[PDB]
Amino acid sequence: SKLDTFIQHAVNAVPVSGTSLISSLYGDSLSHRGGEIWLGSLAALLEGLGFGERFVRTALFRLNKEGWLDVSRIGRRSFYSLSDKGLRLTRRAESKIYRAEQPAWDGKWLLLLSEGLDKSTLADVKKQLIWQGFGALAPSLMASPSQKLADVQTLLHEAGVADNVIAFEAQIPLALSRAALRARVEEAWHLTEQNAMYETFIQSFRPLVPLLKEAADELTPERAFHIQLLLIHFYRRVVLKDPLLPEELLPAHWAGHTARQLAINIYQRVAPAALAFVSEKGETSVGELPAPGSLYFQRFGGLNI
Amino acid sequence: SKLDTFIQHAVNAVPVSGTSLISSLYGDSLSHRGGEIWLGSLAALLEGLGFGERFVRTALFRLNKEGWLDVSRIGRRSFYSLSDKGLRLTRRAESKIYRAEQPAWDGKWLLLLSEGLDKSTLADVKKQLIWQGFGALAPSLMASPSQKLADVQTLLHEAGVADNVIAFEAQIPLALSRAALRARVEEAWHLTEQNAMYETFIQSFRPLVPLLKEAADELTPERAFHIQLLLIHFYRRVVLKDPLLPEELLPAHWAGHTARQLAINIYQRVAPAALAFVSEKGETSVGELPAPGSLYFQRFGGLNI
Repeated sequence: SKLDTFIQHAVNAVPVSGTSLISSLYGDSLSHRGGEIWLGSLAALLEGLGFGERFVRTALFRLNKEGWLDVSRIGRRSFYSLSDKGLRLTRRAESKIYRAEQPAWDGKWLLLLSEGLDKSTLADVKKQLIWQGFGALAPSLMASPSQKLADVQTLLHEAGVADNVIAFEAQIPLALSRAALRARVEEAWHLTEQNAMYETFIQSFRPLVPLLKEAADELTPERAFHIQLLLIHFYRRVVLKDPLLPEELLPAHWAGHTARQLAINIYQRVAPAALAFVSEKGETSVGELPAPGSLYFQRFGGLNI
Repeated sequence: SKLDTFIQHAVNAVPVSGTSLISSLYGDSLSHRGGEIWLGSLAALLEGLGFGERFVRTALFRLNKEGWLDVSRIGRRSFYSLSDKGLRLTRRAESKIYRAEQPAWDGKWLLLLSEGLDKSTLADVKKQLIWQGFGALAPSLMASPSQKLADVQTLLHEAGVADNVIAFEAQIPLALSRAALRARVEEAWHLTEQNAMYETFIQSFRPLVPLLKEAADELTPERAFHIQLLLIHFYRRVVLKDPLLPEELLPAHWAGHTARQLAINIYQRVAPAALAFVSEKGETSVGELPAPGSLYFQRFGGLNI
């Protein structure tokens, strides 16, 4: 069938990190269901995509070593759960991925000038801020229209640059001609790269919509779960790299909304059967997984189940 | 008399530019008295300083070629007058030199970013902004705590880059980041160099305070004028390079305040007799120099004449 052909091609299109895929699985399918599952369940969930047990074991071991998953050996079974760090990262990504969306923008920026320390600690703190969503408006000026001082105070202090950084709360009183600024942000945040990523995503998953409509009845729980996992995994790859700047600052043909709409359209079609597969396969030390909590159904502004 | 010795030492310490000296004389002594004088008057006004006719004539010729002075041959006399441009530039310089006080600060900043430009447009617009009072707070980043955007828009579009300039109105919210700011400001405006210039000026002219007290009656109009001209010439040399930053951004060991009061204390003492000397020697195309207008008497917050 064409659904399997789509699934197999999607899984083989790019090298897939086991740690990354299993993170996607936890974030999407398990975080509203207790965050814990048997290694054996994960193997059964990924077997039909061609991932064998040793691949799953190695990914889980690495995710524990990175501090993302805790593990409990109970009886003769190993159970892996989101660690405290994994929980905070998962909740953080949840806001960006499942998304209603932007609060309205107050027009205020935070600008950071990092000088009075020579430029080797500088690059360290530069990227630390970049990973937080800041763009390099200049080789010493970091900027974000979304973050505020509260979100970087802690980072600055035990980077050891707390009062070696000048912070500005700035506003721009011009709205007739942004052309030069908007260009600045586009290259500062590599928005052309980001749009291309959104746009590879759209081309990759657009054929799934007619396929799901054609094979609605042949969509088994396992195939629904594999589609959902691959969809959200590759969507999460693009969206988490998105600085999520206000619309006013984006290029005129931002594919991100189309990518989002497509993700939601596929997600709603496969989620009911996919939940059933996780329910069928998932086990903890006390048996069946919990039902998804209410936050699960609030994803994407509301799931029509 | 030690006054004559002071005058001779001051004028012979360093080469004196004729164009710069004559600009000082016009700006200080003639801009409120019709802006015009006979070449012969200038020669008589500067003779006692050791400057001869060729020095004066050559300087006037250059000031005309630069567009600072117009020249008239009327009868058999040459008259040099502030050009329309020269008058405008003199008034601008006067606001800084005779300023009645450092402006009060609201704490607000203006930040300017460029791009889509060359060498020539970059260094060019950087050129005007620097003399306009802006500092390169960071590479590619110009800043001023005092100016407008409105005060630079005529300048910016006249350069043809208004489409490539990003403007920010900025603020610093908590006084904990201020040490770093004062350090950055020091290098952006080279305040250590500026302060050293002020200290040289103070060291050169502080001895006049006791001398003028001692020889108060022995001060003739010519010597009062030569003192005033040398004082204002060397003071404007330093102060016109001063960005005149708010008090908050300068050290507690800032010599600019000492320099200004010293200039004022000497200026108030010699200005009446120096004015008498200029009236005695000055001749215009319509005869005598006019009396100084009221703006003259508002200098330094008010002249005690």
